[PDB]
Amino acid sequence: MKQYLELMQKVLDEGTQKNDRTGTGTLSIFGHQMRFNLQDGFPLVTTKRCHLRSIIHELLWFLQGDTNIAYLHENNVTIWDEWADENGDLGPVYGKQWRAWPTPDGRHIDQITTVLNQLKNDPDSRRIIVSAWNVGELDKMALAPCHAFFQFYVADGKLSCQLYQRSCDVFLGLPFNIASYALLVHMMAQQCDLEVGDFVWTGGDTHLYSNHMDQTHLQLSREPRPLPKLIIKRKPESIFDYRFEDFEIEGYDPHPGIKAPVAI
Amino acid sequence: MKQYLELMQKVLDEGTQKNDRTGTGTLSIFGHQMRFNLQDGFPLVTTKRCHLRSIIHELLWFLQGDTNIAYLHENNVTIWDEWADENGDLGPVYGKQWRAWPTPDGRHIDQITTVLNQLKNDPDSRRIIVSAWNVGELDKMALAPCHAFFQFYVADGKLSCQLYQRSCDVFLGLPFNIASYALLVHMMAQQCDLEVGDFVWTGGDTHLYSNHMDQTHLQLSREPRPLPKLIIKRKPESIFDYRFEDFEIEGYDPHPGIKAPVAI
Repeated sequence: MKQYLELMQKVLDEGTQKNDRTGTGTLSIFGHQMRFNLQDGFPLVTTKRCHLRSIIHELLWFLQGDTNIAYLHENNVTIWDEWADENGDLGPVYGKQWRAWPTPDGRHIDQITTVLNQLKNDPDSRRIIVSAWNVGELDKMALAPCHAFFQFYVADGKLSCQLYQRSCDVFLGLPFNIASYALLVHMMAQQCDLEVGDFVWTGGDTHLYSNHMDQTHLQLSREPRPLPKLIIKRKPESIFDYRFEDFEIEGYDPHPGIKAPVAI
Repeated sequence: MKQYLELMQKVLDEGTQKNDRTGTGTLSIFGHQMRFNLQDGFPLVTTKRCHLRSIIHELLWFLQGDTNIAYLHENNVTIWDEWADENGDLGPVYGKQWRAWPTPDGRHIDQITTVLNQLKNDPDSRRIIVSAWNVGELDKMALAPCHAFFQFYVADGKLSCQLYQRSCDVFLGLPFNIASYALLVHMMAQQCDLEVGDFVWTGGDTHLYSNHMDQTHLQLSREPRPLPKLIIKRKPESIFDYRFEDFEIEGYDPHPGIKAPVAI
């Protein structure tokens, strides 16, 4: 996509040499923002083929709130395997915070239900927020959330969403991160009888791994194709009742997939 | 400032009609970002005179962690009076979350100390964050934090900071919000033997009150003046030991102050 390739070129042009936790080098900038008007089309990178099978399953899994990988494994989705203990547990990552944020007085707060009813009843609200950044829970999480916080907004019958991503692997992570939140906006808008607005992406440490440079140069040589279209085949009775088969992408005509590795 | 006036013009040009909680109308956009290189100068709006007395005191107060207004009242700082109960209490707003975030297992987490030692010991970290968005505490707060979350970053000997502001009164609030976080970056950088980098400002619902339109038109007719310079007159032994008298702004040559009202 235009905004995505522009981001990539910026990191290349202006990124500073910066290592990660493992000592793996990157080029890095701090602070960036992009906006995707969801009525333009579904914001799935076209300059390489991006599979959403794992993304759809992960989102349904987040929404279900159980942080054991069993459901992912049921579906041969392996993207959390690296972090899971011998019982398939991750600690209180994403879904737990979304559906059951623990409080000092022993309650568990369902932020997704909170937001849904806020959007229905008080759409002007400036405090329609879901946070995964539960400070007292960070140590027990397999890792700290990269998608830390998101805020919704309603104007002119349209649902918008802004995501704060503290750390962004531009090559490997970002195409998927955009798709995941774009999907969630569509689902929430459907459930609230709203049209889709903008997905606003905001990054903290926004970086290209040095060992993704070959791939970055290749992808930059490619022209974006028309955005595809998201089809929700059925209207479920709630945000928690979506199924994998409910989602179809039409008119996706990507350039070929591009593999990129990780260090250990 | 250039970035600030550009923001104001954007809200004017592209903002949609949007009411607040009281029913007071605004023009609103969702999602914006600005970057202030702090080595350029201290980012205090020059197109109207902006007093920092209250801002400095409020920041020291945040850092002290006690959410009773007594210290503010000691100094005739009245900016929290509207929210405080008959005992001067606000509930677990800003300072409490910064210095003593309560956990389910009965601990209180000092996020400011956490960040300071992270900056000193692991400056590459992509998870150097302070959050005020404590979901289980929102109801007891006099109001939900507008400055929800901030992240720090270190590259090339320079400390940067990004603030996520869920709700922004562009006229009345924003000049002060920028100054407050800009000051904090200077203080933290001093304590970590770092230079100052960028202050990256990110907004959610970013709005101009309709009854600030006269003022907005006036301020837009004015040319920004050279940025002033922040002087820290003394190096305290820690981030918690700053005093009001430690701070001086030099070379501030603003256009005249512009009053703007609030509805009730």
